[PDB]
Amino acid sequence: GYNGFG
Amino acid sequence: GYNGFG
Amino acid sequence: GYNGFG
Amino acid sequence: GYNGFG
Amino acid sequence: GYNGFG
Amino acid sequence: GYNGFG
Amino acid sequence: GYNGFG
Amino acid sequence: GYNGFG
Amino acid sequence: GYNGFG
Amino acid sequence: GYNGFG
Repeated sequence: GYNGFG
Repeated sequence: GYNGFG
Repeated sequence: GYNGFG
Repeated sequence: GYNGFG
Repeated sequence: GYNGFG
Repeated sequence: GYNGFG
Repeated sequence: GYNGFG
Repeated sequence: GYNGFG
Repeated sequence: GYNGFG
Repeated sequence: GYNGFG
């Protein structure tokens, strides 16, 4: 998955 | 999935 | 500013 | 996965 | 500023 | 995986 | 500024 | 994996 | 500034 | 500045 921050 | 922040 | 990707 | 920060 | 990728 | 920081 | 990649 | 810091 | 890659 | 790679 992708998180811009976390 | 995708989260701009998290 | 903030961009989750850009 | 990808995290911009972590 | 902040970019998760760029 | 990838973390910009960790 | 901060870029997770660049 | 890859960590920009650790 | 900070870049996880560059 | 800081670059994880360059």
